[PDB]
Amino acid sequence: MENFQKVEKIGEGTYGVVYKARNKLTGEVVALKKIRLGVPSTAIREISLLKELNHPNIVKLLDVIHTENKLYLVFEFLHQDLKKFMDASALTGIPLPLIKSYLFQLLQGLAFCHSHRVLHRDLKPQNLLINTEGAIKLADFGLARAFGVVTLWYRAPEILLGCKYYSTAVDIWSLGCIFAEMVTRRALFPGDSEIDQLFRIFRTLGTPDEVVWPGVTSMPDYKPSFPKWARQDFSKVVPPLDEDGRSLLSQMLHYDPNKRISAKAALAHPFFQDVTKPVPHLRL
Ligand SMILES: C[C@@H](O)[C@@H](C)Oc1nc(Nc2ccc([S@](=N)(=O)C3CC3)cc2)ncc1C(F)(F)F
Repeated sequence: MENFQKVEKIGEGTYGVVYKARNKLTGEVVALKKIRLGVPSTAIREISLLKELNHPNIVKLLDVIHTENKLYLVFEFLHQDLKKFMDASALTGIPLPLIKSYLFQLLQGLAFCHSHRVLHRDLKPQNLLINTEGAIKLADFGLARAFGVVTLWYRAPEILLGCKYYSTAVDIWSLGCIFAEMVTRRALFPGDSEIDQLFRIFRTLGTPDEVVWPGVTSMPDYKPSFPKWARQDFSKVVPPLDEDGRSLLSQMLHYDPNKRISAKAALAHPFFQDVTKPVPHLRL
């Protein structure tokens, strides 16, 4: 930490504060994450795992600094998060080819994490990072299980209904909501509490039953008393997404995590037949 000059705070989350910083020796510009708390021996090994987990679409973890009984993670710096890019692109929308590129690339990262049994668990526009060359990368995970107002908007229903051992399918759910948001320019499920989140999901997708989701009615926080809403058609939920986009989105948004599409199969969905890598117009 002596080795870095902080340039500016660029974020804050569950696990710490993030600064853009410069290596005082070598002039490298990095993102420096100070982990909020001795460090436990099992976060140390979980972090060692992450350092090896490298992929073009995963933010690179450069160095792990466990000194004076604090933890710092030194990451490559990316110049913009997708939340800011979405906000900046609100008048016209992000062009479809660019949405499709990003969704393709994020599935590719997720496919890689998931083959390694690593889950993100908290995907959101603020955790997705872009560059001037047209890449997008997932950031700020492995953190979730390594260590043990929060946004709920991208939370899978199994998590809101009290499932303790959830699967990679929670990340596909999240990425689904995000896809929809890029296309409509509105948040799909903008909840402000756990039950508001769950009921906004229930009014759009319909209240889940044993028919759409076997097991649902015995989950910890399921209540027979939940209201009964009817599902809406995706034609109403995500115009102007074409039928291929909607076909894919419905598969990412299946109630039953085991029916929900995997990242690897999503990469083969007909939606990505004509995928290309456009260059975004970034104002930095
Ligand atoms: C994942 C999450 O924590 C962001 C803050 O983290 C990271 N962020 C970046 N770059 C970054 C750059 C610009 C912006 S900005 N808000 O669009 C603009 C100043 C307003 C945001 C983030 N680079 C690496 C990381 C990471 F640490 F994850 F490696």
